[PDB]
Amino acid sequence: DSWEKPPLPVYTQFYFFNVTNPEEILRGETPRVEEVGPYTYRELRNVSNKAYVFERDQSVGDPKIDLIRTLNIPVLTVIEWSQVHFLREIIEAMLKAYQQKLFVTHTVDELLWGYKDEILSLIHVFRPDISPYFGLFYEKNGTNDGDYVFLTGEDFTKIVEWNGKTSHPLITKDEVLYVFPSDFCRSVYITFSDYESVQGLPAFRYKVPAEICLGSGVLNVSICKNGAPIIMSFPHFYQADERFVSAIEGMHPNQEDHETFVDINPLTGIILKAAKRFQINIYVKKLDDFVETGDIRTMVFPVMYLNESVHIDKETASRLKSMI
Amino acid sequence: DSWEKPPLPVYTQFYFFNVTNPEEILRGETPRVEEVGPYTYRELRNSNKAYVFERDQSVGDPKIDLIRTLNIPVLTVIEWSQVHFLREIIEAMLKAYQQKLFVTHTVDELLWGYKDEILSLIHVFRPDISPYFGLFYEKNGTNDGDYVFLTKIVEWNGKTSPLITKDEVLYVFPSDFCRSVYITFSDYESVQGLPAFRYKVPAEILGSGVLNVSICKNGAPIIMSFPHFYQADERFVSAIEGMHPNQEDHETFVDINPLTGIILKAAKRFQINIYVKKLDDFVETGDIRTMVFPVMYLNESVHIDKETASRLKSMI
Ligand SMILES: *[C@@H]1O[C@H](CO)[C@@H](O[C@@H]2O[C@H](CO)[C@@H](O[C@@H]3O[C@H](CO[C@H]4O[C@H](CO[C@H]5O[C@H](CO)[C@@H](O)[C@H](O)[C@@H]5O[C@@H]5O[C@H](COP(=O)(O)O)[C@@H](O)[C@H](O)[C@@H]5O)[C@@H](O)[C@H](O)[C@@H]4O)[C@@H](O)[C@H](O[C@H]4O[C@H](CO)[C@@H](O)[C@H](O)[C@@H]4O)[C@@H]3O)[C@H](O)[C@H]2NC(C)=O)[C@H](O)[C@H]1NC(C)=O
Ligand SMILES: *[C@@H]1O[C@H](CO)[C@@H](O[C@@H]2O[C@H](CO)[C@@H](O[C@@H]3O[C@H](CO[C@H]4O[C@H](CO)[C@@H](O)[C@H](O)[C@@H]4O)[C@@H](O)[C@H](O[C@H]4O[C@H](CO)[C@@H](O)[C@H](O)[C@@H]4O)[C@@H]3O)[C@H](O)[C@H]2NC(C)=O)[C@H](O)[C@H]1NC(C)=O
Ligand SMILES: *[C@@H]1O[C@H](CO)[C@@H](O[C@@H]2O[C@H](CO)[C@@H](O[C@@H]3O[C@H](CO[C@H]4O[C@H](CO)[C@@H](O)[C@H](O)[C@@H]4O)[C@@H](O)[C@H](O[C@H]4O[C@H](CO)[C@@H](O)[C@H](O)[C@@H]4O)[C@@H]3O)[C@H](O)[C@H]2NC(C)=O)[C@H](O)[C@H]1NC(C)=O
Ligand SMILES: *[C@@H]1O[C@H](CO)[C@@H](O[C@@H]2O[C@H](CO)[C@@H](O[C@@H]3O[C@H](CO[C@H]4O[C@H](CO)[C@@H](O)[C@H](O)[C@@H]4O)[C@@H](O)[C@H](O[C@H]4O[C@H](CO)[C@@H](O)[C@H](O)[C@@H]4O)[C@@H]3O)[C@H](O)[C@H]2NC(C)=O)[C@H](O)[C@H]1NC(C)=O
Ligand SMILES: CCCCCCCC/C=C\CCCCCCCC(=O)OC[C@H](COP(=O)(O)OCC[N+](C)(C)C)OC(=O)CCCCCCC/C=C\CCCCCCCC
Ligand SMILES: CCCCCCCC/C=C\CCCCCCCC(=O)OC[C@H](COP(=O)(O)OCC[N+](C)(C)C)OC(=O)CCCCCCC/C=C\CCCCCCCC
Ligand SMILES: *[C@@H]1O[C@H](CO)[C@@H](O[C@@H]2O[C@H](CO)[C@@H](O[C@@H]3O[C@H](CO)[C@@H](O)[C@H](O[C@H]4O[C@H](CO)[C@@H](O)[C@H](O)[C@@H]4O)[C@@H]3O)[C@H](O)[C@H]2NC(C)=O)[C@H](O)[C@H]1NC(C)=O
Ligand SMILES: *[C@@H]1O[C@H](CO)[C@@H](O[C@@H]2O[C@H](CO)[C@@H](O[C@@H]3O[C@H](CO)[C@@H](O)[C@H](O[C@H]4O[C@H](CO)[C@@H](O)[C@H](O)[C@@H]4O)[C@@H]3O)[C@H](O)[C@H]2NC(C)=O)[C@H](O)[C@H]1NC(C)=O
Ligand SMILES: *[C@@H]1O[C@H](CO)[C@@H](O[C@@H]2O[C@H](CO)[C@@H](O)[C@H](O)[C@H]2NC(C)=O)[C@H](O)[C@H]1NC(C)=O
Ligand SMILES: *[C@@H]1O[C@H](CO)[C@@H](O[C@@H]2O[C@H](CO)[C@@H](O)[C@H](O)[C@H]2NC(C)=O)[C@H](O)[C@H]1NC(C)=O
Ligand SMILES: CC(C)CCC[C@@H](C)[C@H]1CC[C@H]2[C@@H]3CC=C4C[C@@H](O)CC[C@]4(C)[C@H]3CC[C@]12C
Ligand SMILES: CC(C)CCC[C@@H](C)[C@H]1CC[C@H]2[C@@H]3CC=C4C[C@@H](O)CC[C@]4(C)[C@H]3CC[C@]12C
Repeated sequence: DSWEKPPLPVYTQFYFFNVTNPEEILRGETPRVEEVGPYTYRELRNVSNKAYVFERDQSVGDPKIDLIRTLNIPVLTVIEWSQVHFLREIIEAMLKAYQQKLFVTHTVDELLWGYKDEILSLIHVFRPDISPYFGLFYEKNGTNDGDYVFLTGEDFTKIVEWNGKTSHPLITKDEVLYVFPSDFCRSVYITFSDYESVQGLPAFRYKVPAEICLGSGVLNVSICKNGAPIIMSFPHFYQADERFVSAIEGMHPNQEDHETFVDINPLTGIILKAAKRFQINIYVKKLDDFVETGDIRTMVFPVMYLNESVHIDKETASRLKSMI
Repeated sequence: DSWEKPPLPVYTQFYFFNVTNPEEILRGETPRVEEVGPYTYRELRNSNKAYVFERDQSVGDPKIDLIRTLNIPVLTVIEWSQVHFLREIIEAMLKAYQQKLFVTHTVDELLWGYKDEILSLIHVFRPDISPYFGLFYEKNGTNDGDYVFLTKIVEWNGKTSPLITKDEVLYVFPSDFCRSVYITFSDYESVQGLPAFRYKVPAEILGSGVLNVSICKNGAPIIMSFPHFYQADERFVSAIEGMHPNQEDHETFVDINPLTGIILKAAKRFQINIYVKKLDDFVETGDIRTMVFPVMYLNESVHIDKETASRLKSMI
């Protein structure tokens, strides 16, 4: 019966890359992908937990019907496990007993929130700690998720958002912002881009700088993701080596749609407007046994990208300025 | 009100290596250890194990007796820092809260659990990470137990009431199913009158005779060995003063009745070690030598009694 509406409306939109030529990929050709999206989810805040409410009117189609053909992330994870000698004996045996495919078709809702994987369910009979369920956002609905932004510079360390924060120092263009995810695995630092105004209020625009085998502009986030072969990128390999783009037909990056930014009011430390824009990729290579990978090229294969956005409205901006 | 006595009495005895020269180790000298034990625990069952302490069959009280050995939680988190898992947080709190590489705790604290300062801190950020550490933490009362295969099954956590030949090999799984070990026929034995086959871990299984198990242990730097580096490279022994291996006390064996497949008598004898090396980013380590440092070894033993043996022979 709980879950309230946040002070500023936050929305996460998912965009999936549908694999149009799977048999052609296995025979060594360049992948051809087709971007399907958005699948708009409105955030809700009740500690502080968030819930995702689907908005069909603001989405491309129904995620409970719409199918996406992409890579089988569970088998590549359990293969990676096999290699580092974690459950090799079992994993090998069931991958031999139950032939799995590299390319798999599922509903958007199945990829996003969860599906029961054949091989994982088998592993679970032995290891009850290993979930049979897989999803890019599995069990993330209703949990105390939320990034952490910190201020730096010289000595100065101001916290702007600890899971979530709204309504002192001289914040300057010289200060850097350190951002951690819910899980604190790795950090990303965003530096001052320029001075902006947001619904009249002054703001400093922060952007991920150019300063951040394999190739530039991608982040191997494998340790944070239970050994799953996951690479991080900006949507469409924006700000990443040209090689990454040319590798996958369907990628067309541009700054206006694929950049990450966050406009913060200095005085208050309030985020007035922002866009969390990142892409999940899978590092795919040709492999000796179990799959069925064929003569696949070694590449950073895109699965899906998202946009987590917020924008202060005309009213709440003039109500915030009224509280001064 | 539950927990019954197993059909054959099983006992786990713990033996700890007490570090006599910690400051000397940090300055680069050879470690000097002193073996403290046994701490005898009688196993209880009702598929789930339960360890009951036997003071009368032990060296001292584990709730009083202290052991000075390595801070496994700091060594683990340092290893996480390196593989770039929570580098930023781990580094920051190791800087804010100066930790020692050598730490003193009660036997019961090392065995069943203690709250670690750094893990408690990490738990504030990562609720999925336990603040509690113990070599056997949360293992009391759980459905633990090995699996022994021939393709007939002798075990499956535990088994009693299979025609084995000297040619057959036995495959063993540890329940966590991480890795396997195979035991081959050593010789012919008699156990309480019953014929048996003595099965031993062969010579066929960093340096030889040690097993790296970091993946099975949440990235914690853990090496497995036989007690006192028995059947392992001499270099391993010479590295640590205090190690004196011998077959009679440190070998692992298992006497199986050829007809029924029943284990009549056996010794599960293994040692937990930590791979410790000197690191420049962690002042904690000093100028420590790169070595496979022993923490503790155990003996999980079973032996059929005069009565149950003559009751088993009666069923023939
Ligand atoms: C028991 O078993 C365990 C577990 O099974 C064994 O664990 C091993 O523990 C070590 C701990 O030090 C760990 O190594 C560390 O991790 C990285 C791997 O280093 C090795 O591999 C390097 C090859 O990768 C590089 O290759 C190209 C250059 O030739 C190029 O593509 C890259 O530079 C690439 O480096 C990468 O860097 C990224 C970080 O960037 P992003 O995430 O994209 O932002 C890493 O994520 C990625 O993993 C990769 O390494 C090779 O060059 C190197 O020489 C090693 O052979 C290194 O980053 C670490 O580097 C550090 O090495 C020194 C010593 O540790 C440090 O003092 C120094 O500061 C430096 O930073 C480091 O080597 C193993 O990965 C880990 N293995 C597993 C399976 O987890 C353990 O060894 C066993 N113990 C015993 C007792 O035997
Ligand atoms: C992402 O890319 C993937 C891969 O191309 C797309 O997935 C395909 O999506 C279509 C629907 O758009 C799926 O097609 C459906 O197949 C069903 C199963 O086939 C049966 O029927 C044939 C005979 O016709 C038998 O030979 C076969 O064995 C099965 O018994 C059909 O039931 C569906 O039929 C209906 O089609 C349309 C609606 O799509 C109706 O108008 C018709 O009247 C008819 O009732 C349908 O053809 C197909 O299965 C998917 N492929 C895979 C690999 O699963 C994604 O849709 C695409 N997503 C986006 C949004 O681009
Ligand atoms: C969350 O993040 C995503 C960013 O990835 C946003 O979605 C994008 O939204 C922008 C607008 O907010 C869209 O941009 C506009 O696209 C129009 C059509 O583009 C399609 O068609 C062209 C061919 O005609 C293709 O080349 C292209 O690939 C698209 O498929 C354009 O007509 C628009 O042009 C107008 O604006 C520009 C501004 O730079 C002017 O210069 C022009 O003159 C013109 O007036 C514009 O480019 C974008 O297409 C959306 N992408 C996706 C994938 O959905 C979300 O909106 C963002 N934020 C929120 C809150 O939702
Ligand atoms: C679980 O596993 C451990 C093995 O680590 C067992 O504990 C050992 O038990 C054996 C006996 O079962 C002990 O061996 C005996 O030790 C006596 C004293 O040894 C100490 O002192 C000598 C010097 O006097 C040192 O060299 C040595 O390192 C010890 O510190 C000896 O007097 C015994 O000798 C007798 O038996 C041998 C058998 O080979 C005969 O040849 C001799 O003639 C003589 O009669 C014997 O060696 C051993 O010390 C114990 N070790 C520890 C660390 O406790 C558990 O018993 C085992 N099983 C069960 C079910 O618990
Ligand atoms: C060799 C070592 C092996 C170790 C094995 C140990 C046991 C493993 C058990 C199960 C896993 C099996 C399947 C493998 C899963 C692979 C990981 C995965 O799935 O990778 C996909 C996504 C990608 O991440 P991303 O791009 O979204 O994030 C970006 C975040 N950055 C910044 C860190 C990059 O990972 C996600 O999203 C995560 C989705 C799952 C989240 C679960 C936790 C939910 C939150 C709180 C706890 C409560 C849950 C329990 C139930 C409570 C109610 C009863
Ligand atoms: C880079 C990747 C990082 C991933 C991080 C993921 C989250 C990690 C979370 C917490 C761990 C933090 C502390 C680090 C612990 C290091 C591991 C450890 O501690 O290493 C010590 C001992 C050594 O093992 P060993 O020599 O004895 O075995 C020999 C077995 N071989 C044959 C496989 C070699 O490890 C043991 O013993 C294990 C002791 C703990 C056992 C807990 C499970 C108990 C059983 C069943 C589940 C029920 C528990 C929950 C409560 C239920 C009631 C409410
Ligand atoms: C992204 O980061 C991940 C994790 O940080 C990183 O993972 C590395 O993957 C390889 C997978 O093969 C691991 O290397 C193996 O380690 C085991 C255990 O020690 C060995 O048995 C393996 O040996 C075989 O395979 C080798 C393949 O090169 C052969 O050379 C060898 O002869 C054997 O046949 C192998 O050495 C490696 O340990 C992990 N690292 C970690 C930290 O887990 C991955 O490389 C990064 N991905 C990208 C896209 O850069
Ligand atoms: C393993 O090695 C460690 C490290 O050497 C060793 O720990 C030490 O144990 C002694 C006790 O044996 C501890 O000393 C005690 O310290 C407290 C606190 O100050 C005092 O109250 C005690 O005083 C009594 O000391 C004698 C008895 O020990 C009495 O005769 C006397 O009258 C005093 O009342 C006592 O000094 C010491 O704290 C630890 N060291 C560390 C680092 O904690 C451990 O006991 C060894 N274990 C075995 C079984 O070998
Ligand atoms: C995420 O969790 C929220 C909260 O549980 C879900 O939203 C509610 O779901 C119930 C299901 O009975 C329905 O009444 C409504 O659809 C939602 N209620 C409100 C008040 O919004 C949400 O659907 C979950 N998201 C996903 C993807 O499963
Ligand atoms: C392991 O668990 C068992 C079972 O809970 C413990 O043994 C019992 O503990 C209760 C505690 O109130 C006492 O009645 C007795 O000491 C035990 N009862 C029986 C019937 O044996 C055991 O102590 C635990 N071991 C450790 C090391 O904590
Ligand atoms: C892995 C790399 C390439 C991605 C970089 C992380 C970027 C996209 C993150 C780090 C911190 C993030 C911000 C942190 C806080 C919030 C408040 C929330 O209510 C909406 C999203 C918003 C406004 C985020 C927008 C995007 C942001 C700036
Ligand atoms: C890590 C390596 C070096 C250790 C090798 C594993 C050895 C020690 C294992 C494999 C199978 C095991 C046996 C399997 C079954 C039982 C029955 C149980 O009621 C007591 C322990 C006992 C009798 C085990 C003793 C030790 C044993 C022989």
